Amino acid sequence: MNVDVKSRIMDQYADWKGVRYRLGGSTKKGIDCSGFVQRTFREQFGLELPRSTYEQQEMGKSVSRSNLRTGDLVLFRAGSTGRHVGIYIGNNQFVHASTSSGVIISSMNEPYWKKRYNEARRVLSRSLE
Repeated sequence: MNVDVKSRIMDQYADWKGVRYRLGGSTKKGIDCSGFVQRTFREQFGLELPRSTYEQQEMGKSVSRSNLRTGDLVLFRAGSTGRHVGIYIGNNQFVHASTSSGVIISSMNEPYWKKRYNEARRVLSRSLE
């Protein structure tokens, strides 16, 4: 019955399943990558996330394939926004807002995202008091 990270991420996603991609104007009529990750953490985990990816990436320190965290923020090389971000849920799969299809769960095994994956950054503090 523990407050599981992936559980809460999917729990939040259950509300935004099918929403289209819109930069900045975060709502059920459209939401972007930074908008979606913002929403997820702000109302589920209660984390203070900003509005743009360039700000998001500086909220957490970077890691490699070995140090990936559940709920980690993975940055992708996307010319449309410069920096795209997705919520790493496990192995290579992550939930985010895709430009066309909308908010979905993609995989780093897919050639497009495999070359897109630049680095990962944990905005969640693993240590607690």
